Amino acid sequence: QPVVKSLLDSKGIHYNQGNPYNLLTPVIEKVKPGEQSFVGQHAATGSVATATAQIMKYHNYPNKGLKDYTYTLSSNNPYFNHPKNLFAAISTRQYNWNNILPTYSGRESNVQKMAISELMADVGISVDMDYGPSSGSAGSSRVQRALKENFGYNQSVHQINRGDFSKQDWEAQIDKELSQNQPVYYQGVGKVGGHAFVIDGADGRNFYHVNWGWGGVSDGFFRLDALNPSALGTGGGAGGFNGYQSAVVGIKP
Repeated sequence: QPVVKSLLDSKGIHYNQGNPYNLLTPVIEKVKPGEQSFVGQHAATGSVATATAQIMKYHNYPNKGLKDYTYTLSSNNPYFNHPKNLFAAISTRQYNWNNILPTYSGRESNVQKMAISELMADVGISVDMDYGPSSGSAGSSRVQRALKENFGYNQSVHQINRGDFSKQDWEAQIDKELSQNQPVYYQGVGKVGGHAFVIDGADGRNFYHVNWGWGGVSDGFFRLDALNPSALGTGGGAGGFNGYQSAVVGIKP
């Protein structure tokens, strides 16, 4: 296995889901029974969204959105009535990759914050992101689909299922992407949805550079036997976080 440095790091790409990244997510209007009130709360972008958007930042491909998108909020979302239609004017987006900073500290101006915030909203949207205080999306099917549909990434964008591949041929799909310094959108699905993160490097030992969807927890190498989030406690489907493990590889124009 060849060694690969962190592509996201080589681009000072450090994203989040609540910081100025969720400054454009849809606002919550209802409360979940068995939880606190989240109305008026800026929903999150979603790991899946942030995993893709980071790779979207790594390539800053569409300077303008490629195609308008549209999805109806999930009937499981306890944050809005339900027949809620979300719409991203992506086809009419202005992706200023110079304002969509690769790393936000939450103290930058609003202009650059508006940049990444819309990307996450466009991405989280393009991936039917569930928008609540926590944002759960589907993952690859959404990313690999939105990646080429709304952002038009090279057709090389596709989805693979770790559950259906052999660890060896599975890491091959990743390193191959890393061989060309091309990060991978990865995600281990379970009950809450597909938890995603970005692979942007390798250490020569079946280990890749991963950008979990959290702040600074297990950020560093990827996992081969435990593809779960170190900081559990997301939605209400905790427990067993490997129902559908898959990866989106080949994210580039």
